[PDB]
Amino acid sequence: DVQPAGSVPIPDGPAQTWIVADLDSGQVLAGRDQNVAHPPASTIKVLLALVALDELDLNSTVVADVADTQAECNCVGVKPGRSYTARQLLDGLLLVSGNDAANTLAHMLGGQDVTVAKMNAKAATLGATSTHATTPSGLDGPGGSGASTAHDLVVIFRAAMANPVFAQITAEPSAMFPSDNGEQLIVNQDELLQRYPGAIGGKTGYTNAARKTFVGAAARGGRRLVIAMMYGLVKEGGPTYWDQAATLFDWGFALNPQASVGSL
Repeated sequence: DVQPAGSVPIPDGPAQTWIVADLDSGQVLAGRDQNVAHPPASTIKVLLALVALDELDLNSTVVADVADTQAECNCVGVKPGRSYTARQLLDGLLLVSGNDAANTLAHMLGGQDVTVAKMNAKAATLGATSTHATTPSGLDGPGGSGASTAHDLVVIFRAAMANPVFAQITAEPSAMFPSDNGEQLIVNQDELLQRYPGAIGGKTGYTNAARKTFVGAAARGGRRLVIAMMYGLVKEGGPTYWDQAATLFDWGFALNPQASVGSL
């Protein structure tokens, strides 16, 4: 790791790369291999959300087709021939990591290939130049597993948090999603919201190639932090990803505000 001289040693955790940064100033407080590329898994859905929020009206609708509904789970439950709003799909995308929601948003954005090109273009405008999406969902695609870095993930999340709708959604405990029998309540799978006072958003991910990933943010004592963690596996009786995230936030909030190791 790299952390400021004299600071409290950062406890070991499952994440093999990670970064702790200030959401507002862009100061980097600490990092471990924060520029090393690994597959992002579902954390890349945040990048899809940015594109969707830029281009799509929240109340515009799409009729899902069969192709939209054929990716492996997680699924929010998109059904072919049914109508959904961009907002509904974004809730599905961000609360339950719905791959069907991702593919249906990609449908609204002009298709899979076009959506991936738009995501990569968006990463470039943000200076996230170590990021390459291959699918809208973060699933392995024909182009491979894709790539991001802990640094790029917080850069992307920082941009997303600036959007008031994104900030609202990522922090919602629940949302209503269309079903046959009307509407089904879906719950936010981000347990940091429930376990860590001051958490304001987050997105988890897993694939075999990515292992566990996470990006998210919290606010305490007037400061707002953003962290990302990549390429990790939880060992029996070891810290979980939720544990290490809380440990990193706690460490960051306790840090002398003048201390830093670099900037975004």
